[PDB]
Amino acid sequence: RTTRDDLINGNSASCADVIFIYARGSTETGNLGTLGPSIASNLESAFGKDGVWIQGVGGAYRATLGDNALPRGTSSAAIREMLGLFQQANTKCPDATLIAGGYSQGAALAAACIEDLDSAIRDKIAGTVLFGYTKNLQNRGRIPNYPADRTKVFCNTGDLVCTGSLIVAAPHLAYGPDARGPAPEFLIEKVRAVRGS
Repeated sequence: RTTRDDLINGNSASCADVIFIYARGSTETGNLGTLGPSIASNLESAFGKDGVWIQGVGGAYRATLGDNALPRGTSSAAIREMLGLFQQANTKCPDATLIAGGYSQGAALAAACIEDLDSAIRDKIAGTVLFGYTKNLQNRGRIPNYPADRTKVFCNTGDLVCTGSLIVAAPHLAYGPDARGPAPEFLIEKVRAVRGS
């Protein structure tokens, strides 16, 4: 439900084919928050429960609202936590296809982590979804060093964090429909594009 640690808990001898690493928004609970469980249930429908490991970014990422104001839109400690999960995926299951996502501060964290990642691991991420991307204007809707065709950004009209502000208005809390349909749809399509079907 809101905490999933399938990568940390998973047996290396029986790796899933797909590993999804997700970072929640500010002040959200567990390590998946409000949007992560909806994406996870739809990925499990597509690949089966033993076919995909769902991993939230927990540990040092405390999703503190004030850290939205730091240079990269999150803390250095949270970026190091997400790097450690990508490194664990790459070591535990080197043949797995990776996919990623994040909401709000978690979207800035996913973009900062992927920008810093070694290309050999970064290039294994077949698709990334970002909701309420707080660095949308500043990065011109892109994740630095990562292809546009593997990126999908969901930024609502009137969600001020997509236009360079850090004000939280009602459209920022309206990504539920996207997390239920188009965001898992994009991730499944990008995994099948490289894995076949």
